[PDB]
Amino acid sequence: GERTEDYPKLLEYGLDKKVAGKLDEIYKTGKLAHAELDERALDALKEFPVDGALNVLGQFLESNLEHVSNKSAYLCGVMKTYRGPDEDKIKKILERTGYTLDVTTGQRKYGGPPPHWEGNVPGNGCEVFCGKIPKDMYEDELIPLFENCGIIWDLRLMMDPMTGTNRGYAFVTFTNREAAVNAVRQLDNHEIKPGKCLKINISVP
Amino acid sequence: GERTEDYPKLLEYGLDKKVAGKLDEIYKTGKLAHAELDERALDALKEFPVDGALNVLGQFLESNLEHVSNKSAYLCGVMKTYRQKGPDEDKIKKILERTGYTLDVTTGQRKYGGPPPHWEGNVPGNGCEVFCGKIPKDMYEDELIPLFENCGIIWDLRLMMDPMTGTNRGYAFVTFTNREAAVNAVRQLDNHEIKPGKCLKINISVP
Repeated sequence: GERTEDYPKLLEYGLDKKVAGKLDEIYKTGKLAHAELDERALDALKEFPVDGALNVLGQFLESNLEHVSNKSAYLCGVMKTYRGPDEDKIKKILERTGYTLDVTTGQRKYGGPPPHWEGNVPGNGCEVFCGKIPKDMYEDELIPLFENCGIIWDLRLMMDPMTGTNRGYAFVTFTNREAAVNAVRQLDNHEIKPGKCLKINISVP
Repeated sequence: GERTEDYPKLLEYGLDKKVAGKLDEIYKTGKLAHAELDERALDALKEFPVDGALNVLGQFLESNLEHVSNKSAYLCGVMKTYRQKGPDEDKIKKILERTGYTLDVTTGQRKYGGPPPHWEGNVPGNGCEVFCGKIPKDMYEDELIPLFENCGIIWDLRLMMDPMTGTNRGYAFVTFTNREAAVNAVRQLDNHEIKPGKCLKINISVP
């Protein structure tokens, strides 16, 4: 295909030809729209060393952007840093619970709130910390694990915007305190992977 | 031992002394309070022959009254049945604790959730419900709930009961929070051998 209508706009703005061509490729993919890239974001991109900019746009184009409700703010997140899971397991999980999945540069959030949730959030009394998570793991394996403890209100897997893997920990909020305590009691020191034991702590002792 | 302060109140109401005696004995056990039974239930009891009234009270005494919110309606249910056992409570306690769901027991039904805690908006409805048949008559929701929990999120579960026997009628309805879960339950659990030689019959409520 030919260049998009916004290609010469990028060039006029003073972007390096190579950087402008890469961003335009992103435009034609549909990952991003030119109408949602502010002059601030373009300036930041312009301030990048050329091969730096190419890598950032390269990482953006070659990343799983499914369930990313804000592609623009995501790219900006990638830029600040430089400055996925089994899709069919995920699909089946989201279908059967109806829960939202939202991915940002530093987090993959499952639910929070669940569909049709009434009243206040459970809070931190119903929340547990889950540390020492194997970096290769995602919520497709974490969610079924914690579902046995009770009803997940949310699950937030913290992500490394650079490495692409998780930061090795997550928070899980259940709909009540007893489920949280249940998770601590039964899943602390759980060998989720050969040689890899999780660390589960109640957020509010 | 001595009789409760509600014993003479029963006698004043015109209850046969023998019937009032047995009812007051039920009061003592804590399974029932005089405040719980309303006049409609007592009148129905008074119309009963003494031999009949005594056995209605006997069946009530022997009933699993755990999680029965409406004792009056339960007593009336036994009476209407006459003119014609339970879950592992440690399992139930754990389930109810981790989910926070209500459990309500009537003479003809054991109901889990419906609605769940903190449910806002539209009920899932019949489109998200499955029929579960050929349930072994000795099975209760302590075993049925963990089975259907793997399929999706249970909005409610209604195990139908035989007021005559106190065992189930061999079928239940399960409503999930969406239809994908319901369809999932049908696909994965139809003909599920829940006990050796006993396979469940799961049908979507709305084909």
